[PDB]
This record gives sequence, C-alpha cells and structure tokens, in this order.
Amino acid sequence: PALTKSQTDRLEVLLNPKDEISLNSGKPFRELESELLSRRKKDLQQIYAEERENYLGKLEREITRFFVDRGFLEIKSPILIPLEYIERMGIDNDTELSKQIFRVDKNFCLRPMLAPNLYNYLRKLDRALPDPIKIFEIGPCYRKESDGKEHLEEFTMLGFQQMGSGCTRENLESIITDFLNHLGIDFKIVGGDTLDVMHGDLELSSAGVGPIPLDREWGIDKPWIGAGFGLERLLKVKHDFKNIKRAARSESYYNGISTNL
Amino acid sequence: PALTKSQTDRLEVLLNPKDEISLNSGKPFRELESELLSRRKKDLQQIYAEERENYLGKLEREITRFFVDRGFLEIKSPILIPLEYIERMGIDNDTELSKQIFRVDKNFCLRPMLAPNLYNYLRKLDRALPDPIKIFEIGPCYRKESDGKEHLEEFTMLGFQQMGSGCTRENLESIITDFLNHLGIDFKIVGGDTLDVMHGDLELSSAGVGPIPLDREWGIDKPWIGAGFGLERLLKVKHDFKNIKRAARSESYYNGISTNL
Ligand SMILES: Nc1ncnc2c1ncn2[C@@H]1O[C@H](COP(=O)(O)OP(=O)(O)NP(=O)(O)O)[C@@H](O)[C@H]1O
Ligand SMILES: Nc1ncnc2c1ncn2[C@@H]1O[C@H](COP(=O)(O)OP(=O)(O)NP(=O)(O)O)[C@@H](O)[C@H]1O
Ligand SMILES: Cn1cc(C[C@H](N)C(=O)O)c2ccccc21
Ligand SMILES: Cn1cc(C[C@H](N)C(=O)O)c2ccccc21
Ligand SMILES: [Mg+2]
Ligand SMILES: [Mg+2]
Ligand SMILES: [Mg+2]
Ligand SMILES: [Mg+2]
Repeated sequence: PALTKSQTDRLEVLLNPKDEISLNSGKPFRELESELLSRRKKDLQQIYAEERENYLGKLEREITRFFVDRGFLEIKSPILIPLEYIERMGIDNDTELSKQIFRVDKNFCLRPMLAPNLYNYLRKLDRALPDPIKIFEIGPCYRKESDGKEHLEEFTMLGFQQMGSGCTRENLESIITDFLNHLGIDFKIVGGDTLDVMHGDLELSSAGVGPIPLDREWGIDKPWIGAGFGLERLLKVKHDFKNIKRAARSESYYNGISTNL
Repeated sequence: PALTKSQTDRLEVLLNPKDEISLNSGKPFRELESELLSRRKKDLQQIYAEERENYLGKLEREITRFFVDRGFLEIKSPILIPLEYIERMGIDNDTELSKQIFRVDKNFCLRPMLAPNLYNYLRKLDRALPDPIKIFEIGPCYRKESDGKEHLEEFTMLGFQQMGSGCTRENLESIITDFLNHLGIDFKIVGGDTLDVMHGDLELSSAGVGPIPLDREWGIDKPWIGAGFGLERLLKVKHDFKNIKRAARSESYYNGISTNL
C-alpha cells in the first residue's frame, strides 16, 4: 500500500531537514506519522527546557549586535506609513511593487520597504551627527505576493545605510561579506551602482551605491551605500527549510517545527 | 517681549525632562531655542558615539531576557491576523474595541491585541509541552484612538500567559511585581479575577486569571494567568516623558530626542 499524496503532504509537514527518514520505506502511514510526531514533540520539549528563544527574534538580536558594534545607529520607525511615501519612492504603475501594497484607510499603507524612513532619518540626523552617518533598521514589511516557496506576505527586513565619506562599492561589499560570514551563510555578490547578493538562485539582498537622482526628492545630496536583506530568507538558507513558511511569523510553525501535532 | 504660545510649543519639543531651563526666564526665543538645539544635538552625538541602541528595541530585548529566564517560551506570531479572531474574542458592537480596528482587505486586520494568537499557541503547545505551559510575545499592535498623551495608534504590547498548574492570583501578582521592580517602575495593583496595574492614573497593564467562559471558543479548558503591558507606556514612565509620542516608533523623536533640529 503506497502512500497517498495527501499522506505524503502530511508527513512533509512533520519532516525536519536533518531527519534521516525516507518516505518510500514501505512502512504504513500511521507508523511513519507516529514516529515523526514523537520526534517533533521532543524537539519542542528541548527548546522549552533549554533556550526558549524564537529563531526570528534571536536572529534580529544577533543582527542588531553586529551592526551596533560596527557603528550603526539602531532605528525603530513606523510600520504604518503615509501612502505618499510610495509614490515619492518612484513607485507608480509600470512597476511591480505598485500592485503589491497593502493599503490602510485612505492615506496609509503597511510599508513594503524600509527605504523611505531610512532616507528621512539620514536627512534629519545629518543636522546633528558627524560624518559619516551610519544607521540600520530591522522590522516587519508587507507585500502582496503570488504563492511561492521563497515569498511571504508578512516578512522582516534588515536595511542599513551609510551616508557621507567612505561610501564606496568596496566598503559596501566588505560590510555584506563580513555580515554573511559572521552568520555562516554562503553567498555570491552579482553586479548608481546596483548589486544583488545571491544564494544559488535565491536573492538574499539588493544593495546600492548613491548618489542617484531619487535622492533629491528626499532632501539627500551626499553619497551613500546601503542594502536590504530578508530575515526569513536568511533563516531558510541557514536551517535548510524547503519552504519559507517555516521561518515566518506564524501559528503553524515554531522554529521550523510544526505546531499541529 | 513674552513668548508666543507657538514659540513655547517649539521649545517644548526641544525640552527634555531633566533640563533645568525655565521658559519664562525673560531670555529671547531665539536664544532659548539655540541653547536647546545645542543640547539635543549633543544628546544625539553621545548616543551615536557610545551605545547606539534604540529605547524601544532595547526594552524589548530586556523584557525578552526576563521572561526567557523565568521559563517562558518566546513567541513571534502574525501581526496581520484574520478578522474572525476579533469576533471570536467576544468583540462586537457595544464594545469600545469594535470601533478601533484597522481593517486590511476583506478578511484581515492589524491585531489590536495579542490574546487570540496566545490562545492558539497555548492550545497547540498543550499537545507537546509539560505542564505548566508558559509563553510570551512582544510586538506591534494597532488601535484607532482619539488624540491623547497616553495613547498611540501604533504601539508595542508585551503579553504573557501561563496555563495549567500554578495559575493563582498570588503567582500572577508575583510575576508582575518582580517584573516591574526589575525595570524600576513604580506601580499599584488594583483589583474570573481581573486586575489592573496602575502608575498613578495611567494603566500600565490589565491582567487576568482563568478559566473564563471565553476559553471554550479557543479550545482551552485549563486554568491560566496572564497580562498585557504597553512598552511605550513603560518608557513614558521610566523616562518621565510628558507625551507618549516621545516613546513610540517615530520619525519625529529618537530616544525621546526631537529629530527636527
Ligand atoms: N515577499 C518577500 N518575502 C520575503 N522576503 C522578501 C520578500 N520581498 C522581499 N524580500 C527580501 O527583501 C529584500 C529586499 O527587497 P527587494 O529588493 O525589494 O526584493 P525583490 O526585489 O522584490 N526580490 P524578489 O521578489 O525575490 O525578486 C530581498 O532581497 C529579500 O531578501
Ligand atoms: N493605544 C494604546 N497606546 C499605547 N498603549 C496601549 C494602547 N492601548 C493599550 N495599550 C497598552 O496595552 C495594555 C493592554 O491593553 P488593554 O487592556 O486592552 O488596554 P485598554 O484597556 O484599552 N487601556 P486604556 O485605553 O488606557 O484605557 C494597556 O494596559 C496599555 O499599557
Ligand atoms: C536601505 N535599503 C533598503 C533596501 C531594500 C528595499 N529597497 C527597501 O527599501 O527596504 C535597499 C536596496 C538597495 C540599497 C539600499 C537599500
Ligand atoms: C495575554 N493577555 C494579553 C492581555 C492584554 C490584551 N487583552 C491583549 O490581548 O493583548 C491580557 C489581559 C488580561 C489577561 C491576559 C492578557
Ligand atoms: Mg519582489
Ligand atoms: Mg531585489
Ligand atoms: Mg483603550
Ligand atoms: Mg485595560
């Protein structure tokens, strides 16, 4: 009696990437399910007995320490932002992002990105802080997305930006490289300069070197370097999850372990 | 020449609670403004040179360590939640909260509270973890509010909950008391049991002891204790801010310092 596709789907919910269990073994579904249920209950018991930390929270804290220690100021800015910030980012029809916005009320949206708020902080802090100005933010961002194993509608972005002196492509690649070697994540950098940070075919980050013409709409007139990274994609690679759902804010998975036991 | 109300409003933006400057001094507005601008620029320079941490992020990390160390599992659950969770919480017309919901699309809303997701986690984790089950979450919550010095529309909630053995009012008051003495925040506890944690006339928390009849709609049939705290209200008290805007996710204040310099 071979397993049904529905049964294999159920077992795949319970399977963790380092389990060495093969589904075709010939063992009955009920037995395979009971084995995986026992393993996942034990995984949750071990977390509860020892560390008790959530992967997404813990990763945020680790990234925060890395950037604070490298001289970047920690920002916490609004998640619910004025809708006019989207248009002011140059996002209109004929851009993909235009159709992906979660609107709230008449004049607000859930931010799909961190760039508007980081631009505003760079402009304001230039009146107080010495050159160069280095800032970062980690927090929720929102985009409407087609179903896909690499995309969430509710995700978490790291964004960092430096403005003034030292804003070279070399220095940008150095930050990225030190950061991902610190986290233990393999990558390739692929390249007004623009560049993407790839893990195989998966985009971990897009990064940039300024100035660009958009800066003037935000009151920025200095060179800059910066990048944006999705935390759930970093977790997906680090823990070898097959679907990014395992890494997201979720009621269905805790540290990549099914909560439906 | 006395200061105008508009001028005093501008100086109050620049005034920090421990400044020992009196507005009626007789000094001209321009001079008082220049003094406060210099002080606030220096405050930002000192943060940037030394700690570089945001108060709201740092408070979240401190609270996280307190609860993890006391045996509570750290949860990160969705901020964008099904609208049906609101009705299932018993929130209908004739309740205040009913009119305060930020709706998104047809079937979702920004969570105004943490209770639905914590109920769901308690039910699911009861199948895996030993008694008692202790969990907590910190993160963004959203409510439409009238203008007021104690309310934000975008705020941050701590919610903790224990289920099973040990769920007594005494144990609940002990958690609260240890927590606020750890943070250095003065309070009074004022009291199916219900109780509020007050700082003067300001509500820091509402807390509760179960079971209650609502539990059955969430699949819960064990005793419980729990509470919810606003982080920005804790910061407002700790730092003696006159308006909670100083403590919120914001583009206008950084660690209670005006960014408009
Ligand atoms: N829906 C999403 N879910 C998870 N992470 C995301 C999502 N959208 C963007 N990210 C992350 O945020 C980073 C910066 O955003 P951005 O450069 O705008 O993404 P993007 O170009 O739309 N990438 P993609 O949709 O994969 O082609 C990306 O490199 C991802 O790591
Ligand atoms: N709009 C808000 N801004 C900031 N903190 C809030 C807000 N609403 C609730 N809180 C915090 O969240 C805690 C738990 O929420 P809840 O008990 O529902 O609040 P509440 O009853 O509406 N309090 P209040 O509106 O002041 O009378 C409160 O005790 C506050 O510390
Ligand atoms: C600061 N920052 C953030 C991003 C990612 C995305 N565009 C966002 O705004 O969140 C980014 C990309 C290139 C250069 C700088 C960047
Ligand atoms: C777990 N928890 C959370 C709250 C506050 C608010 N009602 C919310 O849901 O976020 C709360 C109040 C009493 C008892 C337990 C509580
Ligand atoms: Mg995209
Ligand atoms: Mg990209
Ligand atoms: Mg209220
Ligand atoms: Mg209350």
